Amino acid sequence: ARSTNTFNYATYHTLDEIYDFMDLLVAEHPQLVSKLQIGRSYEGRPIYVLKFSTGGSNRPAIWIDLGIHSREWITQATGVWFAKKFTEDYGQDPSFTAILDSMDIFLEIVTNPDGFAFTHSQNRLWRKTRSVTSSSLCVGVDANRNWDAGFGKAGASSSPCSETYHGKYANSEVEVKSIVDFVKDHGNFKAFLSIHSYSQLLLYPYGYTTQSIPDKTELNQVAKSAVAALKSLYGTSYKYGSIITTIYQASGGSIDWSYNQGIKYSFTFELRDTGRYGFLLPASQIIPTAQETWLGVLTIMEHTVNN
Ligand SMILES: [Zn+2]
Repeated sequence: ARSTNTFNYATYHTLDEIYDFMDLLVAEHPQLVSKLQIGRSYEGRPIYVLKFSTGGSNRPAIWIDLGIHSREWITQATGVWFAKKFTEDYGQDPSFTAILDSMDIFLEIVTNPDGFAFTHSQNRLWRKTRSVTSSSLCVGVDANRNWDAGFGKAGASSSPCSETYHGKYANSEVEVKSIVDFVKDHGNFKAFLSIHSYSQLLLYPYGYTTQSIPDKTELNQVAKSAVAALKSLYGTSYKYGSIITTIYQASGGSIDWSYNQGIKYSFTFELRDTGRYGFLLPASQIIPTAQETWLGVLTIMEHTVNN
């Protein structure tokens, strides 16, 4: 509450708490972090990304987004813990220090703020945005099916009332377009990771097409290494592979889009658990989850700096 050191990372928080946390962090490490506003949600809430950088101009960057599906609380929670961790580990962990001395990291903790607020206010299991319209009383779009990557193809629904509704057109949701314009405008992203829950999977493209990506052998080996690291702390077992062979066909996904933009290291994580608690993972699992996920992400970042 008064400092990032007194914030309670072992519990779930509301939107205002997370937004205040951002300002506290910026206030404590002004030389390392900054808060940028890249848009406003459908209901007018600011959409914030924290930029972590030791300098330079347009250094190659890493994008990390959490919370695009609002009910996946473990992700925003992990997001806050990563933010703090970056500031703690810089100058202490040689590997992480190396990364930040040459690359910037952009972290979007609450990608879909309107749905997150709704999960606190009215329906804890809501996952879509809260955009509305005309030919329906149904609200919202599955923001992870609204990207311009196989948009509208099989693996998304065209019914507005569906939980997997893709939206009227690619990028119709301001929460997605805001990320699209910012990444396009920056043009120097090297890695793009989107964090979700649950299932314990580490996936790479594609989900909209059976076509294999050209960098399959490399991403697969990176995935295997990342999974090996993450398991190292608590024994948590992940499976990895391309989206479509691992799960099923899914269209309009963020990582299919990022990869098609030339961002080679595009991965999606589906965090704990495997169904015992599902979306309502206990607060007592937050820190362990965060800690082990960090080892998996740090592994991908290292490969990134080096390649
Ligand atoms: Zn999700």
